[PDB]
Amino acid sequence: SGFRKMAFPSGKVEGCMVQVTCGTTTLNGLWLDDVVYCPRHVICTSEDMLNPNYEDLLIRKSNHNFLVQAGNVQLRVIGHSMQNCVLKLKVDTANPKTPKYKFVRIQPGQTFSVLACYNGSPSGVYQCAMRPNFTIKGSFLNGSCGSVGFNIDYDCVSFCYMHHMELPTGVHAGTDLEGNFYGPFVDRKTAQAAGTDTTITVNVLAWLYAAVINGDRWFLNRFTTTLNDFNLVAMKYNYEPLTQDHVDILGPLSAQTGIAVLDMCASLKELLQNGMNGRTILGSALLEDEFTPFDVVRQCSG
Amino acid sequence: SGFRKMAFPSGKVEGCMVQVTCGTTTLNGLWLDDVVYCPRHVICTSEDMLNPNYEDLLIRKSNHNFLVQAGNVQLRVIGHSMQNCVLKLKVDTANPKTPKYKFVRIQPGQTFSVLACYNGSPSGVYQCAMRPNFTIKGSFLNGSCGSVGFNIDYDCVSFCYMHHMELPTGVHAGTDLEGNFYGPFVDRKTAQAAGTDTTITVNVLAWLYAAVINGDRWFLNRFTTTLNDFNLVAMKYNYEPLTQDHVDILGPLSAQTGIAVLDMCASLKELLQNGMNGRTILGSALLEDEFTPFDVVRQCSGVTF
Ligand SMILES: *C(=N)[C@H](C[C@@H]1CCNC1=O)NC(=O)[C@@H]1[C@@H]2[C@H](CN1C(=O)[C@@H](NC(=O)C(F)(F)F)C(C)(C)C)C2(C)C
Ligand SMILES: *C(=N)[C@H](C[C@@H]1CCNC1=O)NC(=O)[C@@H]1[C@@H]2[C@H](CN1C(=O)[C@@H](NC(=O)C(F)(F)F)C(C)(C)C)C2(C)C
Repeated sequence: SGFRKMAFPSGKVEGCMVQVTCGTTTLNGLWLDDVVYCPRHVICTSEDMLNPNYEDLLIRKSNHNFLVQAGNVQLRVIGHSMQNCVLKLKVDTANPKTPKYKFVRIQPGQTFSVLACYNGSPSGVYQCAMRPNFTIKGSFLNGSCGSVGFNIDYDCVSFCYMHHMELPTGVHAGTDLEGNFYGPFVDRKTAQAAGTDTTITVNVLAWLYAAVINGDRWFLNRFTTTLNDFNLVAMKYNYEPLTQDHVDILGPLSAQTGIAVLDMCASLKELLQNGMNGRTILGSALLEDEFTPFDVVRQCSG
Repeated sequence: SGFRKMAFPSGKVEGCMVQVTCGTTTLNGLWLDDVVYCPRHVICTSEDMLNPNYEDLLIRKSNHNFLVQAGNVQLRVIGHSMQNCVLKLKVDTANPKTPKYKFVRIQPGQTFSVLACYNGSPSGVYQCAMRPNFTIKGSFLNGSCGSVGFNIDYDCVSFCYMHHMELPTGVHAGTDLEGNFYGPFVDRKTAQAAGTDTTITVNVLAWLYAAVINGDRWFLNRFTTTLNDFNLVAMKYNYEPLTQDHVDILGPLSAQTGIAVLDMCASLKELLQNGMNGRTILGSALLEDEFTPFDVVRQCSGVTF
C-alpha cells in the first residue's frame, strides 16, 4: 500500500550530465555518445539576453571557446552546430555511460522526472507534469539551466525536457531535445508570462481511482453525468475539458475498480461542489493532478 | 525558484541492488563489497512467519539455500550470517560499483530517499521522513522488501533504512542496516499497529520559512509567543514539542528571513487554531512536515552538489 509522487531512478541520467562553460556563463550539458546537448543561450552575455541573434553570436565561436568538463576530465570540443534553441557540441570521446535513449516530445498532462543539476553535478530528482499552459512547476535556482526531464521504459531513457528559463510567476519553461520550446516562449529576456493554468482533469480522475484501489471510498456517490454536463461544470473550476480520448485512457482503471468513468466524473463534480469537509484523499487535502493513468497502474499494479 | 519534495540522485544506490531468493521467497538485497544485506525474514515460509525461530531456521540452512542474482549474473554465496533482523550473505565477488558508504541510524523527523525495488530492479525513488511513531508513509507492494533508504553527503551514501513490512494502517516499518527496528515492531506476521502519529513541529516551521523565501507571506502576523505557551497549543493538536534545540537549528532561516522563530510559532499557532482560512502554502492545504531545515537550505539556497 501507500501512494507517493515517485520519480524514476536517476542513475542512467546522472551518467550523462556534464558542465558546459562559455565566457562567464556556466550551465549543464547532456553527454550522449559524442554529442553534448545544452541550451544555446550559454553563448549569450548579460547584454545579448534581450534581443540575441543566435546565428550571429555562434558564428563568432570556435570549438575551443567551449570548456566541457565531465567530473574532472575536460572533453575536447571538435565541432559545434545549433538545432533550434539547443547547442550541440561534438566531442572527441563517446560517453561510455551512454544509456539506450530516445528523444520524445510530450503533451500537456504527461509526467516525467527532472534531475536538477548545478555545474554538471546532479543535486536532486523530483517528478513533474507538463501543465496545460506548457510550463512546469519545478524547483530550479541560478545555474540549473540544461537540467533535463526524462522517463525510463525498461532500459530505454526517454528525454522529453531540457530546462532554459524561469518566468515571472516562478514557473519554468524549456525545450524538447531537438530544442523546440514547449509552448509560446523564446529564449530571450522579454515580457512573456505563463497563460492561465488549469487542472489536468484526466489526471485527477486517475488519482481518484488510485484512492479507491488503495481502499478509500469516502468521496464517490450514486450519481452519473453526461460527458458534456461534466465538462460544463468542471470548466467553471478551471479544469481542463475531458475528451472522449481521456475517458478511453481511463478504461483499464474503470474496469479494474468497476466504477464507470462518468460515475467517477460525478464524484469529481461533487468533490468540487463540496471540498473535503476535513477529510483527505491519499494524504492530500487538494485534488492531485500530476499522476497520469499510466503512473497509477505502474505504482498500484507493478 | 519553486519548492518540490526532492529525492537524492539514486545512481550510486541503484548499482548496489540485487535479487535474493530463498526457497519460494524472493526480495531485494543491498550488495556492498563482498556481502549482500537483506531482510532475514527471506528464510521464512508462510508458516514460519507466525512464530519464527530465526536462530533455529538459520542454522538449518546451508549457503545452497540462497540464490543471489545481480541482473542476469548469479552471485555465489560462500558464507551467511545474521545481525539482528538482517541476513548478511557473503558472496564470492566484491561489487565493482560499491560506493563510499556508511550505515547511519536516524531519529524521527530526519528525512531520507527511498529507492523502491522489485526483483533487484530499481522502480522508483521518493522522499520520506522517519515519522515520530517510527513508521514511514511509503509506497511498497509485494517484493519491495530489501528496498533501502539513504541520504548522500558529497560522494558518501549514508544508508539508514531497509524495508521489512506493511502495517495494517498501510504505513511501513523497517530497520537500520544493522537490522535494529525503527519503532516497537517485530518481523513476525503477528498483529501490530502504529501508535498514534504526531506532526514534526520543527519541519512545519522550516517549511513555513521555505514558504516566506518563495514570497508566500500571507500567514505572517505581528504577534510573537513563548516556547512554554506555544508547546501547550502543540500538545492539544498532536504536535511534537518544540525544544530549545529545535529553535537553535532555525537560526539560519530566522536570520535569512528576519522572522524570529517564536514569531513563526505565532503564525503556526494561529494556523492550527484558525485553519488556513481558504489559502494554501506552496500549493498545500495541509501543513507539510516532511522537509527538514537542511532539506529546505539544500534547495532554496544551495550546498547542492
Ligand atoms: C539558467 N541558469 C537560468 C535559470 C533560472 C534562474 C533562476 N531560476 C531559473 O530557473 N536561466 C536564465 O537565466 C534565463 C535566461 C535569460 C533570462 N533567464 C531567466 O530565467 C529570467 N527569465 C526571464 O527573463 C523571462 F521570464 F522572460 F523568461 C529570470 C526571471 C530573470 C530568472 C534567458 C535566456 C531566458
Ligand atoms: C516484503 N516483500 C513485504 C512487503 C509488504 C507486502 C505488502 N506491502 C508491503 O510493504 N513484507 C512482508 O512480506 C512482511 C513480512 C511478513 C509479513 N509482511 C507483511 O507485510 C504483513 N505485515 C505484518 O505482518 C504486520 F502488519 F503485522 F506488520 C502483511 C500482513 C502482508 C501486511 C513479515 C516478516 C512481517
